[PDB]
Amino acid sequence: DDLKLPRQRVDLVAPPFVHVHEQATKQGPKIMEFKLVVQEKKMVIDEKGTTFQAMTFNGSMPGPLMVVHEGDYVEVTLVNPATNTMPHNIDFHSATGALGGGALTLINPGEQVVLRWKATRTGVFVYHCAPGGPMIPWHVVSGMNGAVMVLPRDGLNDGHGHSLRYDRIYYIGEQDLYVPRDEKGNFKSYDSPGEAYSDTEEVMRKLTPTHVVFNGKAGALTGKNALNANVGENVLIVHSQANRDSRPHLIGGHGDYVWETGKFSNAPETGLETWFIRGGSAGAALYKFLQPGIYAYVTHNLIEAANLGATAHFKVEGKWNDDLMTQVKAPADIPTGSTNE
Amino acid sequence: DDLKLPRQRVDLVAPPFVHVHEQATKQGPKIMEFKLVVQEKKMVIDEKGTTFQAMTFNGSMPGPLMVVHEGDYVEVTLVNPATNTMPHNIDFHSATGALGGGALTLINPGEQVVLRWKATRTGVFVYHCAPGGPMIPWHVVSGMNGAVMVLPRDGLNDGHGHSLRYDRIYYIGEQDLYVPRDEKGNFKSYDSPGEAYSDTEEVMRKLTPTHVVFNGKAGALTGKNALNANVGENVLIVHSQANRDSRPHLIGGHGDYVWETGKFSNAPETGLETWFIRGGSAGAALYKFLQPGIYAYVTHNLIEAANLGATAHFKVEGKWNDDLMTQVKAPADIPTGSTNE
Amino acid sequence: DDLKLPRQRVDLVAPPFVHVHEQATKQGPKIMEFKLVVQEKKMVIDEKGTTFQAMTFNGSMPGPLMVVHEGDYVEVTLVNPATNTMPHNIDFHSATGALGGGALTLINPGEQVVLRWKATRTGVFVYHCAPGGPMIPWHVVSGMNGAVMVLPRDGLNDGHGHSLRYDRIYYIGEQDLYVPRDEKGNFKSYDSPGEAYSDTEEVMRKLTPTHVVFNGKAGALTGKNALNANVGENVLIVHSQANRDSRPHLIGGHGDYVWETGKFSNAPETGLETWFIRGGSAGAALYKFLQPGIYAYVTHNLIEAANLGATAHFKVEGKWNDDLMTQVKAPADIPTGSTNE
Ligand SMILES: [Cu+2]
Ligand SMILES: [Cu+2]
Ligand SMILES: [Cu+2]
Ligand SMILES: [Cu+2]
Ligand SMILES: [Cu+2]
Ligand SMILES: [Cu+2]
Repeated sequence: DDLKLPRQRVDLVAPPFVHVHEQATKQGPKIMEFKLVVQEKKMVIDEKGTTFQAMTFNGSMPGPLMVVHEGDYVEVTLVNPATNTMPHNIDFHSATGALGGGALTLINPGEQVVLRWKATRTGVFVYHCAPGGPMIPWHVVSGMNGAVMVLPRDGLNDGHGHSLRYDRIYYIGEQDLYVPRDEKGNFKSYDSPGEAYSDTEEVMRKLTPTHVVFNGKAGALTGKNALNANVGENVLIVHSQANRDSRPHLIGGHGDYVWETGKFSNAPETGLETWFIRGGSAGAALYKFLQPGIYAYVTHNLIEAANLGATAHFKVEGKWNDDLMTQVKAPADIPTGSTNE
Repeated sequence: DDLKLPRQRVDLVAPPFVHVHEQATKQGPKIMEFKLVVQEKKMVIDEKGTTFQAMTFNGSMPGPLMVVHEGDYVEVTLVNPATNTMPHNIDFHSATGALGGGALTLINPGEQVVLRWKATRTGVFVYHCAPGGPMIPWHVVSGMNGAVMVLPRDGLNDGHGHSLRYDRIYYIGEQDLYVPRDEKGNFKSYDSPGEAYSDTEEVMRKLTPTHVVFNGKAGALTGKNALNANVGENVLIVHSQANRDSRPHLIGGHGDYVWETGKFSNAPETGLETWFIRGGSAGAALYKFLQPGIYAYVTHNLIEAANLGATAHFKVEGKWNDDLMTQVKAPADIPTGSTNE
Repeated sequence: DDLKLPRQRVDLVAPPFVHVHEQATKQGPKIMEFKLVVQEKKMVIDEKGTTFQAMTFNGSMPGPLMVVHEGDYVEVTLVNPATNTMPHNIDFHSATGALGGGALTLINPGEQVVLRWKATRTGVFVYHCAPGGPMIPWHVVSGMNGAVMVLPRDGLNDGHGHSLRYDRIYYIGEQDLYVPRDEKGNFKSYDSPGEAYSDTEEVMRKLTPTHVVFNGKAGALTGKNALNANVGENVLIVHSQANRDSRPHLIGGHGDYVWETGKFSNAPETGLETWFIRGGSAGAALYKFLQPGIYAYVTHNLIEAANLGATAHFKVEGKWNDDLMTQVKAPADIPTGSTNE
């Protein structure tokens, strides 16, 4: 029975940015058309230049953020070009049936498939490859995961009948990576994903990542690729982790409104220091910036954040508020008449 | 001062099934009588036939689910037959006092004990053995844990004054196991739990399980022992983990109503993708099936799920709903006029 | 523009105790003055006498609990005596701007600094050292973390317009430690923190602690240093973990009211068995004791609790309530006419 709704093609953009969309809409349901192209390729994952045999949707880790509204249909063309070596598919945690779509989307290199799913559940959700068996974790931890956001048609709210609107949105995809090492402790390089598999599975089995990164590599969102904001902006930070828990924290800020389980039918929590993304989910936090400067956005296992790759920066422009915080006295020598025992 | 209430003897059944019970009841408080028999025995825990020196309540991992109502008294006869080698006891996280009952239930082989506890707290709760000291984790991770559900007398509700009723209930007990390996990496076999202890404690200390299983073994709830349901049924899935965190996910479904901390005085969250069972607790999720077919129920550390044992299946009978999801175009060769870069 | 409020100097006390404070207050905003003195020193961390090159605020692990009210200003003098070897600073997760204060408080040995932050966010919050880069996790897991509580001016409430008042408060700081071992498996000793660093970082990278302790060492809060309470007392248990998740559980009790994300603008959950402290946060639980005796307070990874150090005790005085729990029959030989198969 043909579905007779307007169609809208969406052009995806690379994370941490997000394709243009409306928060609140008075448009009715549409068939929102997306295309995802699998790309297997070697990628650089840390500041020392370590390479890795990655598998991606659309060439990025994470895959791009898709944004639709409650009641939309999402029609995804998944493409597996013949330059790839492996079968792939896609499972939407936002979707109902057929293992999230995985059981309807298995494609060999040289094939494509078209899946439609109704966006009946609001929130942010993981999508990921899941070919079957041990290939499920391996494809996911090789990079084949992203997220989709299903907004209410009226946009976000605080769970107490007040509208919330963001000025800016970023998508932070966190990736646990399992890179083999040689006898001397150095990371091993491989010429294909298949050649990396046996050694990689051994590291995966011990459940300790070698790298934990945002946007696919250590330092991806620091330096010149810091995330911009301004004092007074309400920023939505979507965070996903398809395989492993995370505990996001904005250093020098808070989560004003946080959906840590990521589902907008639930009221957000207020004023959090650190929140929790259960592996296999996306969550989201709003924050209104009150102070200029550098903020570091981390998982608050600080070992993961500083030593395994999992730090991003915000650079925030505006005027410093000395009422909220001030340096009363700059560093100075301890007074000779001081005690301090 | 004798407690003068009606007595009701309950016959426990092996997980993942649950003894017969009422959801809502107009019966008053009763003394609900249960018997648990400790059994130490070698068990098979994975598809390659690895054996393990297990310690169980009632012969199963997990121990059986007990179901009572708020205000009932629970009178448990714990039996430690003389064929066992170790002292045992029981701690109910549902109970108040004496380390959950552990300090009143320590029995040598050849002894039994009778504990009564008042069911003053609603929810699903872990029970486990806890003899003292290092024996506490060892007995628990050897299999000596289960759960108890304390229903409100009016049954479940959504926290907004609406009754929730399940058509079916399953109890998923998740077990982290620590099996020693020899120099060549093969799992070691032992002739008794005591002989396994020193090598097992060394694996336990590194906090990385070798196996993570549902119902006591990899593949326990797949194949012919898949969990049955039908389209339209509201299914309650109780999940426990006595020692280690888990992140349950129903692949192709959702948690319609989830008590991830497991306590029915709290409103459930709605529409979750993945939830979180903190080690040392039970949680519960309701889901109304909307689509037929195979569903995989996992912890969403997919390495744990696919490679360490932690996958169950549901087989759901009914009619496919092409409005919720459809394969618009089956796999086909990528059109020659396609781009895709 | 000078801040013209009354000043109040607070004398900090060593955990698990808490400096004197008011729950509800009709005092207006004050400038609450605290001093923290960094101390680098070797400390004993387990029952076998293992030593560790620790770095502390005020000589303790955790650092002391600070208590203020919403709207207060907190003026902290941080002192780094010249006997220390390292630069240090402080990041308050309660504060807004400048990386929580870290970017305004970096002091060399021989220096002090004065930071003021406005207590605009209610809850319990972590504070920790964070000098930069890999020094951030290393200073934190070396012991440089504590917590601050920002009470509402009206004190705590249940989120449903009812006042909650504690009779007693304890602060449980949980510390993950990473102690190197030699070839034979024995813990290594070092003459300075700098000398320990390279070997310690290698252990940190594998993300598995060697020790998980409350109040700085295994057994700190057992034996003669058990935590006292009485039947009928409402006890607030503040729990922090600056780097790694925890799952607190009071064995033989419950969490009557739990703020597991730790922020008093959110209603607490009721009747929990086990709660979850996300690494990089503090949470809090109220419990009214109903039974006398020993209670064990653990993280409910029981391996961590029994074998890595993470057990505390409460010793509770009062009268046993046989309605809540009773030993119906003491241990006895299994009756000869029993079955039990
Ligand atoms: Cu794939
Ligand atoms: Cu999934
Ligand atoms: Cu036992
Ligand atoms: Cu327990
Ligand atoms: Cu420091
Ligand atoms: Cu921090």
